[PDB]
Amino acid sequence: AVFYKEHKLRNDGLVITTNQGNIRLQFKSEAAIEVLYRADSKQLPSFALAQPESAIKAQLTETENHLQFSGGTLTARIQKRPFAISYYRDSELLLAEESGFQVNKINFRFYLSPGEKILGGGQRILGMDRRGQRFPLYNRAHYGYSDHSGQMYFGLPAIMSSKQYILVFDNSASGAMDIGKTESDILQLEAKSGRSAYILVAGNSYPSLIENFTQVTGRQPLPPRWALGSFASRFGYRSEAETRATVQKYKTEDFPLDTIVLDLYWFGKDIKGHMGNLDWDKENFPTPLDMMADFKQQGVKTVLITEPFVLTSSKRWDDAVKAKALAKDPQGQPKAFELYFGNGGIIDVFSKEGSRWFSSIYKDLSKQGVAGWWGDLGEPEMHPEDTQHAIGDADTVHNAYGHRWAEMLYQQQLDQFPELRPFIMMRAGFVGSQRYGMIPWTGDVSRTWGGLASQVELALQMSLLGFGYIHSDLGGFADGETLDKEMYIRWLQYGVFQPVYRPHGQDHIPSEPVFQDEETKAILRPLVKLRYRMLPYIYTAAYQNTLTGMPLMRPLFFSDEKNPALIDNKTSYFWGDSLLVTPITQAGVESVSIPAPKGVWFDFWKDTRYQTDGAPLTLPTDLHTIPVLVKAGAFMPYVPAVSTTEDYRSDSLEIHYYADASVPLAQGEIFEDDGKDPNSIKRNQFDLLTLQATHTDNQLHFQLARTGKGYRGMPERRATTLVIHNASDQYQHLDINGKTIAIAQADCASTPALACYDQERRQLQLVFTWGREALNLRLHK
Ligand SMILES: OC[C@H]1C[C@@H]2N[C@@H]2[C@@H](O)[C@@H]1O
Ligand SMILES: O=C([O-])C(=O)[O-]
Repeated sequence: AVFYKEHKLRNDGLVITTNQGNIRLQFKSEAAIEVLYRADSKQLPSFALAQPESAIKAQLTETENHLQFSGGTLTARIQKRPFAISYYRDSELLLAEESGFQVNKINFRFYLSPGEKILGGGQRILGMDRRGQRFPLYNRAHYGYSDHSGQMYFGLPAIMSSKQYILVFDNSASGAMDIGKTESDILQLEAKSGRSAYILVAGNSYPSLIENFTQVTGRQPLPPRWALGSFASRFGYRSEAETRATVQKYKTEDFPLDTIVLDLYWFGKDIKGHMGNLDWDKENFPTPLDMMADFKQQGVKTVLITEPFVLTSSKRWDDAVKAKALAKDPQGQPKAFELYFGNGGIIDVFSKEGSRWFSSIYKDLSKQGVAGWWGDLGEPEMHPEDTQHAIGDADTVHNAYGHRWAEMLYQQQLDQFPELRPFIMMRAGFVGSQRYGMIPWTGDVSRTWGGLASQVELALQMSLLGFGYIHSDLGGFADGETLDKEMYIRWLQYGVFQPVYRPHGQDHIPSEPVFQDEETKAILRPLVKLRYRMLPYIYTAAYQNTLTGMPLMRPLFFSDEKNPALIDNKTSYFWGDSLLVTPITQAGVESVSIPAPKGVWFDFWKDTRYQTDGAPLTLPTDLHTIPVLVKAGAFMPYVPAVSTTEDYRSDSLEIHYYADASVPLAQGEIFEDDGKDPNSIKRNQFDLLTLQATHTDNQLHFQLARTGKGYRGMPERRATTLVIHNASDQYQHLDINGKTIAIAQADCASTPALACYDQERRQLQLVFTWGREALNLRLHK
């Protein structure tokens, strides 16, 4: 039995007194509110909020039975007796407390509306709509998963509803979520301990909702462009020779390569007993400074794996103990416990001493030539209950360990290299870990079709709640005795159209594309080159992710917000605005049914035009591609393929525009900068190319422009080939900035024509110079 007693308005926050205690309500933006119960007491700080201290002017009004605390779009309605808070966008009911905060265990209970669909929980393989499911909030490995999981590496204490709110349980501790499983109409959140707070964020659309959420939880800083390149990875290169031979293999096989990744053999010859050395094993890596320098000469970066644990058998045990860097038992000694790798402790990233000790190690190695960082096992993979961290016990801090690990490493990399963008790849974090540049992958996936088939679900679930760069170990990671060639190819094809191109697997079967048979390479080589040719498209989606939270992969359901049933789809997704991709996730599939949104669509590979008023499209399949449709009105930008993003140039642009009269107005954007400067967006050191198409019955008009202050090495003038797909055969006239130019109707591929119509392909090609001044191209019948 809970009831209202008193309220004060302090700072700009609303403090309520019930018979149970104090509740602090602070709007963190016009559409987002932090609700802290037990506000009187001392508890862990927020982990989810980018600006935990902030609060903004809200309106407070009072009636007999209710309080009303309102920002821009979001209103908290506080019923007095019984005490229950509910949330409104306009006068639309988002979410109502049931019992709300219970208190002894932390417990929160809310009503679910009938028909409400609930995405969330981070990594699970349960179906996109998680309503009717119950699962723990306890990051934990799921080695060799395939087609089912209620508990994996990276849970999120958050949901997204079909009513277009996000709800965050801002709690770091061992806990659970029950999404109307136990009780049909109840969402319950629970933890053993930790902060008793939740955050509600509203939006008018899924994009707005995501913009609002990243506003208050954190925006991912634009990664270095090289993170969009080809990674060489396995578990693991055993030697400097083997690592050099793999970089060579990429060069001799003519596959693009930006980064080679070194797994745990860089610090010792065995899987067990060396973890915590954090230093080169010189018997097998005798000249690593030279190695890394030699790779940099070929435009190739080195990334090293690190882990939370220091083994008692490692060379750094005594020193970490001496420095007070490890977590302790309640008795005050270094806590040691038996991992797979052996007996060892865990570095306490929540302490001053642990942070400084660990940071200093990353500094030294980074100075030696390491460009980027991989942090494995941050669940933490093993985390005994009575381990003590500076700010709480293992069970209290568990779900925020990797988060703070990232924060630590990020801050360190920014301080060491303020003119570079950190690369931090990790397996486990918390809500908001994207603000530390976290790039997550979906752990030790099995080498099965089921492993592949689950990757879209996982990617979208993570993407929707802040992690644009979620990806998988391409080809699969765990077990297997012999390569499943077809599955491998399918996985590396999907790879091209997902955030991070990183094949990686246990080294009894080759993970890297350069080690595959002739047929496999002949299929993947042009697709990996394609990934580089598409860097303008991807890098611009990345820019929009830094700007607004918009994920690179978007779910089908974005296409129609009034059709909740689309939420179930996890087999087709949008890569950027323009490409609807359907990965093939079983052997020998001969055709697919694609649930294309109403409109006009083109086969990306074959240029076939399709119109649909709702009905799905059947496309055939081949082994050389996977089905990808382009939306009418798309501008697809390309540059020439390079071996490494270090050699990237946009001097030459090739842009393909998919025309259809069904789209009378279309826009595209290309975001160019130096690909490395972390301040480029803030300081406007960029070149933002825009393209606007206007398509009427008798005319097709393109307006081209550039904004921003540019950057060092930016081309003043780009040679631009614009290819118009599905172009009318009736255009008599082109003018470029008012100057008339004849359109040739033959030999388009075989003269240096400025404008040429290919009648057999229905493509009109325009070649021109795109300088800093605005440009209009007008086609007319
Ligand atoms: O470091 C060895 C191995 C085990 C952990 N699953 C991660 C994986 O990426 C890594 O390759
Ligand atoms: O306008 C068009 O595209 C046509 O008529 O071909």
